[PDB]
Amino acid sequence: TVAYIAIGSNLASPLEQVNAALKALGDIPESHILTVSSFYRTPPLGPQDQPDYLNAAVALETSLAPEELLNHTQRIELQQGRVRKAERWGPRTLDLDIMLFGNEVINTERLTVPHYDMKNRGFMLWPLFEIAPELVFPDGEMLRQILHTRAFDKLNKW
Ligand SMILES: Nc1ncnc2c1ncn2[C@@H]1O[C@H](COP(=O)(O)OP(=O)(O)OP(=O)(O)O)[C@@H](O)[C@H]1O
Ligand SMILES: C[C@@]1(CCc2ccccc2)Nc2nc(N)[nH]c(=O)c2N=C1CO
Ligand SMILES: [Mg+2]
Ligand SMILES: [Mg+2]
Repeated sequence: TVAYIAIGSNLASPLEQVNAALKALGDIPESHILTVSSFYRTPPLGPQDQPDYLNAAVALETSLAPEELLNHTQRIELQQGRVRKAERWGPRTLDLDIMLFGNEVINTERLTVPHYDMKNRGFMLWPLFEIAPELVFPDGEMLRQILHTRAFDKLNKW
């Protein structure tokens, strides 16, 4: 299956965090990276009192089930010092989100796919568009159309 993963980091040298994450992602069993987007430097969306983010997107081919892939992405986050609390949108060393998993629609307590807010986030959609410009969501909406329609500002590079 082809899964699209979003990467975010705004603490403890984001470039080192993301290069380390790419290596660890390549190490997941039964999986291999297909493509990596450019690295973008984005102002925080949501709480503004935190450093700018390094955001990227990766296409991964995997034969793991969606929740098994999650187990590995959460292990990598933890390995790189991610400590979550119920208070959610603060700074973090590493954030690995599953944006899409094949054409699956998943709605469980652990996993909501497509990512519940990705159509509202330019820092997820632009990097994704760079690696999969003709992508179509499970609901039939085209990625290119969402970007053209919403007029999201373009992103700067890291
Ligand atoms: N598509 C998904 N990718 C990653 N985690 C997900 C996904 N859907 C649901 N989750 C759940 O989200 C929680 C982790 O969210 P996290 O702390 O990293 O939030 P965040 O990424 O900082 O904020 P947001 O989810 O709004 O983008 C975990 O309980 C995980 O099970
Ligand atoms: C912290 C938040 C909050 C996202 C959010 C936006 C609006 C309402 C709720 C949450 N902001 C982010 N900003 C950038 N540039 N990049 C991020 O990766 C990013 N991620 C977020 C949480 O996942
Ligand atoms: Mg996350
Ligand atoms: Mg996130």
